[PDB]
Amino acid sequence: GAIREDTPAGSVIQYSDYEIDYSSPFAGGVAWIEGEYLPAEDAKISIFDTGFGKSDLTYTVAHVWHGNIFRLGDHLDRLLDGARKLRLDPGYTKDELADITKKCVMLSQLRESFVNLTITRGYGKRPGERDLSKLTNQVYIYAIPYIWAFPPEEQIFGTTAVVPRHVRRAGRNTVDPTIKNYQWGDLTAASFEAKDRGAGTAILMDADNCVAEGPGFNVCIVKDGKLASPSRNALPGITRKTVFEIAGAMGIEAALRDVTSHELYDADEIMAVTTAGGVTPINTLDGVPIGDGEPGPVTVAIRDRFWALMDEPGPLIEAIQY
Amino acid sequence: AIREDTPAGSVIQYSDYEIDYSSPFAGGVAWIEGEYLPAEDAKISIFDTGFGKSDLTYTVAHVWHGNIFRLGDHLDRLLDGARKLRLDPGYTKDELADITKKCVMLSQLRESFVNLTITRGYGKRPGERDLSKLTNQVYIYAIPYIWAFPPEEQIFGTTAVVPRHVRRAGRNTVDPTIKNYQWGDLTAASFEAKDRGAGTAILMDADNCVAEGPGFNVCIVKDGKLASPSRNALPGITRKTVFEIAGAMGIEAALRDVTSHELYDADEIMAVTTAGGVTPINTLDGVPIGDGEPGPVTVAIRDRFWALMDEPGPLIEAIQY
Amino acid sequence: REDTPAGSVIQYSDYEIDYSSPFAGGVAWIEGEYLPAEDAKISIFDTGFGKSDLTYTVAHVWHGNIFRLGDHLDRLLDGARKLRLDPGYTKDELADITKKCVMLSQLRESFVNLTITRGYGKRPGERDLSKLTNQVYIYAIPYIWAFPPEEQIFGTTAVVPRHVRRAGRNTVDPTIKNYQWGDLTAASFEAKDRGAGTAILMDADNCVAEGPGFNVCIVKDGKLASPSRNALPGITRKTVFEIAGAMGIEAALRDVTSHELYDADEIMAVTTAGGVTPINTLDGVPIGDGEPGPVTVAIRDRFWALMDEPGPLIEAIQY
Amino acid sequence: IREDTPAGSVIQYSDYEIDYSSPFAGGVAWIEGEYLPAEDAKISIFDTGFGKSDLTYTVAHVWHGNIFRLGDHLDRLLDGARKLRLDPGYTKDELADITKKCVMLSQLRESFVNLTITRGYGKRPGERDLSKLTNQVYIYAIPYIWAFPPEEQIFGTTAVVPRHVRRAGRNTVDPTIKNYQWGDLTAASFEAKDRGAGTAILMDADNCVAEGPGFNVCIVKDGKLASPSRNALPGITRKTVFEIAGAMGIEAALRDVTSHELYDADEIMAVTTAGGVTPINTLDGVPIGDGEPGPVTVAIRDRFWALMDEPGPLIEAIQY
Ligand SMILES: O=C(CO)[C@@H](O)[C@H](O)[C@H](O)CO
Ligand SMILES: O=C(CO)[C@@H](O)[C@H](O)[C@H](O)CO
Ligand SMILES: O=C(CO)[C@@H](O)[C@H](O)[C@H](O)CO
Ligand SMILES: O=C(CO)[C@@H](O)[C@H](O)[C@H](O)CO
Repeated sequence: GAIREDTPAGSVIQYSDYEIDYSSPFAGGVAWIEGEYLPAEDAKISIFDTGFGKSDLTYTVAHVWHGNIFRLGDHLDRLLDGARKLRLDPGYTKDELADITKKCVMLSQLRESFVNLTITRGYGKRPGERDLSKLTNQVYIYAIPYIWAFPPEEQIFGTTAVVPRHVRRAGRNTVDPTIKNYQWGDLTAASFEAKDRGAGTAILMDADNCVAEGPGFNVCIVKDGKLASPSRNALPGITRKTVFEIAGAMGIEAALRDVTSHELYDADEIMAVTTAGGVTPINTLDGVPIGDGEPGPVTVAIRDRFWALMDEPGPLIEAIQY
Repeated sequence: AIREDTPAGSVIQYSDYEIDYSSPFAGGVAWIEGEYLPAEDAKISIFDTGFGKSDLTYTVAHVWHGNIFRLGDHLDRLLDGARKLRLDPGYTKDELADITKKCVMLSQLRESFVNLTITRGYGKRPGERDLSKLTNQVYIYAIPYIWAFPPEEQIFGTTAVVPRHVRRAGRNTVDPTIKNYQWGDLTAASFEAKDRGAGTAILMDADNCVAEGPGFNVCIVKDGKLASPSRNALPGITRKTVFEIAGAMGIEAALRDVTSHELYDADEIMAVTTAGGVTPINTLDGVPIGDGEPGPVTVAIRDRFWALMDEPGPLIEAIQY
Repeated sequence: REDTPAGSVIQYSDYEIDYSSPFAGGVAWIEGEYLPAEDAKISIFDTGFGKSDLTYTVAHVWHGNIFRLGDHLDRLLDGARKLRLDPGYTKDELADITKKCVMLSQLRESFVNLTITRGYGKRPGERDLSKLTNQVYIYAIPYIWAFPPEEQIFGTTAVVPRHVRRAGRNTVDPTIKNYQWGDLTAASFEAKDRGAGTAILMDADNCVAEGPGFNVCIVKDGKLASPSRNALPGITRKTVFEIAGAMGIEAALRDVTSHELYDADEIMAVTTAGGVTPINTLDGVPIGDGEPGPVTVAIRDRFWALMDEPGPLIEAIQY
Repeated sequence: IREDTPAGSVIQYSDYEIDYSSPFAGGVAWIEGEYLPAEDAKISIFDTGFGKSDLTYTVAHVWHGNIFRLGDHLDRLLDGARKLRLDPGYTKDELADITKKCVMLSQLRESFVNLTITRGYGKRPGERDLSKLTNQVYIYAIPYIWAFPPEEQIFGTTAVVPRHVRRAGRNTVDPTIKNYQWGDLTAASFEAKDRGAGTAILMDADNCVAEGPGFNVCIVKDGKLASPSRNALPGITRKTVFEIAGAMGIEAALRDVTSHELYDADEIMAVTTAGGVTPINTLDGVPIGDGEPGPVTVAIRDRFWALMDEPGPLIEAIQY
């Protein structure tokens, strides 16, 4: 399996130059399942894990770029906070999960990597146990080659979006988007609608015609040199957190607030932000260019800064010891 | 256990039989990636997007006294939803039926919970995102009978609350009209019902119409007529059976919007699901429905439902063990 | 009167009004008195104003015939019951006063409004509902078109709002006819801004609700459907379903999803104020061939014929 | 006119005599450019402010002869009118002059004051073109209206969350622009009355607190104040409450308040022009804290009433 793919020449996005030693069976991808390190290709879970049958779980995703894992501490904090709200117990400390995660990456030998930690309600002594008190919660962790929500070419030159005609985001009182979850029924439906409409992605609205988020990303808009991102029906994203910190360092006002359907359509810039590929300019909405139809200046400034962070020793990154 | 206690003399009784545990299939079978496995060995790829995106549909049938109930109706529903999700099981209705009946026959269970699941599946590499590159998977299993409500509550009734904090996901979000594993709202509602000391929750939709419950449809009776939600609810096969029973009894039955006012004013409320049948709901938010005991229409339909499992006819098929 | 298309099924009556009557052209009945429409005034302290605490119905008169007045009175009084309003008159008394307004107006084509408000007490600013006297206001004025005659015959255009949805049955309930048009007014402004004839609003689950002053019906594969939930139970819709049945056309009150609206073979607006309006395009996309559909035309032409045919649906005003 | 208030409480009507030889005594409306006695105030049945409730308004109170925050009221009224494409055809200063004259002619020292801007009517009844409708301004000053009785202001009221009704969302009948469209509020009030409660607190579509029938809701938890930011009127009483909270060193946030946070609150209060700050002792029959007015609610309520007598920029004495 490829550990690299093309990125625009000279751009802020470049994979590491290195060779993996495939004499190790862990080379290229690792999972940690029921306390054992496995080749990613061998990684299997009980079909009776209620994380399958009820999607009764939470998770987080972190990236590794140039051998640096990005904000793992913040990822573990959000994961464990969510698990606590779901009455889940990983049975491992934050530092224990940090060491297991870093070991997955190290065994993979991947310098660019998509890293998942999942906590499930789990399974009991026999299949089809339904008393939560009898289910042993499971931790599953994996590190695999880098995943792009949008290809490198779109990270640099922009993607396109539609607002679905047929779908809205599940609200915080249904399948709660503020706890990261695998329940993508609405997100999958929106993505199918964007693909059918020839667009790169979908931006979903909440029940009150406020911007929610997209399938695997938060949305930020810029209007009159100010940045806004949805406060209610949206994951509290760590990329969004990073974007707000960059904006403050640049003297750009950044508010978490309701962004109405009016404000989305009237935006000077629209961007997608996510762990899986960073900051994506959205050049077009429902076939209408935003600004001049190319990546906006705040979006370009913040994106370029984001990728620079992956090479600057400091609290946001930790070097994997390969 | 292949059995649990049921109220003595009640319409609910497990079969009296011995399983041969020399078979590694005894008590539980799964069919995964084209192979029959002991249930305890049944594992799937972590990279199946049926896990990472819950991108799948399923159905559940029951086996009672060695008889599988409305399997053809379950496969029709399963395959119709799969077509709506752009999934392809890569097996015919008849092929899935044979594989399903073989899982039960190998389990040796006369009372069984039978699941068929169709997932978007996995590509050649973990982290394939391109749907055209994902090979859809079928997983089938037959395990001991599962009760959405204990047998004691099937006969004596359960208690319900309407969540203060949760609503059922709408058909335009995580669509409840296609059976799915995305129980975020249903799990939250169950925890609230448990926190309040109730047997279960009845969730409303965005317009304060009844949706359904965690693993069941709701039916009400008012002035001798039955009604069940049409919009934000699974089209249940137990509900289908209940409407047929009602028809045969001369009782009008409508699939329609049931408002919050109508739920609270109901003469009777009942839960209906594959996993345990027809459950009387005695109280709603601590207020007795009728006299706070199983209603007369509910009892008549529940008892008729169980009688169907022993009557030769087109709704049942005997597993040939 | 105003222009209608030459030779079409819509034609005003040929007659002259005697303007020696101060009632000629418009009559209201307010606080037990018939008045010229030009003089019809209500107390500002009617809570029908300050809380929009009221229901109403609208009937039309065409060629001197009032259409389904009994059904209109039934619907008005049923909603007034749900609102705990009491008009303090019987159905037959209201029917007599209604026909008298039309007669005094001399209008052969007329828009007829019956409103029941929560009313006012002895003191402005009375808030105790038990101390408010409910009020009945009735008027008959020249015919009002939700769509012009030209659009009745040749069709209009619609958009689905980007920014607005219909209030649900559990908020400001559309199943009880009301003056609370905040959403409908926002949707109409959005359609105007977007160069469209009108708006079709969605409910919270992306099911068709209705439009600003009309129900929506679709045709798909020769079958008619109209929303069952977040929509007024229209008397034009009731008529359309009776016409469809008599034509051998299957007609269902059910949820119509956003998918089914956009995929429809035909779309129509139905309302008392102008009848059955073909909708040629939705968000700029032609419905069928972008001209009034065959079911829509058959039902619209039948609807206008019902106005002139003696029977239970019509009663001739005695002028 | 006055009614009983609790003896020695922070709420007391003025002691004074109206001269009823003026026909304006006790109540005045300003309709179609004419000052009228309230009893004679009538509007065209064809104003689309009636038939479409196509209007906005605001309500100010007069207490001890002082009108409270009229400029804020006028700013909020006119901002909402611009959003509705309404034009009063009067300046903020002209509307202020007309408002204060209604109060002066009424002789009321305690008054409920309404300013309404409607889409209006055309030359013909039933005119269908908005561009041909002349927008109307209607203003009145009448005796003080209480959302909750003085006894409840001092000793607290009770509330329920409706089983059957929710607040209309900002994308339907928008609660962020003051309106007469009370269909949900009226239904909620009927359900509270059926359940024997003082009032209803409505939720939005996501089970966040919206507001009540004529008031904003504020909660206190762990000594901090919160009030809904989305589906709720931007109240001037709420604005005052937040200024009073800041002055007292009490953290106050406009934010989503979940249904969890409402039921878990240490204090709940109703805030509105028509009676001020009302303690809510009980929710769905369960005591909030000890089932008596909470300490933050009492300190803010008493401060709010003291404001009506302190010379300062929030009040203007009516020159009778
Ligand atoms: O592209 C995606 C979806 O795959 C990213 O948003 C990321 O993967 C998410 O964290 C989990 O899938
Ligand atoms: O997981 C379950 C069992 O709890 C459900 O999928 C199943 O449908 C059952 O019919 C209701 O419990
Ligand atoms: O039938 C009606 C009654 O309201 C509406 O269609 C009418 O057109 C509206 O009152 C004016 O637009
Ligand atoms: O300001 C208010 C809110 O109280 C008034 O709009 C209302 O008419 C009356 O108080 C409600 O009963």
